[PDB]
Amino acid sequence: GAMGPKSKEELLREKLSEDQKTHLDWLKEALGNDGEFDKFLGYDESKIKTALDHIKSELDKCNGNDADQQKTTFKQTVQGALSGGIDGFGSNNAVTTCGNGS
Repeated sequence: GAMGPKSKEELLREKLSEDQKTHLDWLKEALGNDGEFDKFLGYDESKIKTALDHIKSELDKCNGNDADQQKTTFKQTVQGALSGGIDGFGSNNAVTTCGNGS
């Protein structure tokens, strides 16, 4: 966790939707490290909001018995999705196999 005053996560928080605020915390939990989540906060808002909204979409695609688990596993997927950038982040690398399970 970060120490001090409100950080980028808090300053971007205001401009984001209540949805996106929730997924910020979710993403942070995923990444674990503040330094990694900071990297996400330093992206274009036009990319950040879409990234968060996409995460929301996949997470919304998982509501059932093992949803809790897949929501947790998705954290690991997103980490390795934003690892090379937020530019190519979408249904081409980050997806929930919850409603698309094969």
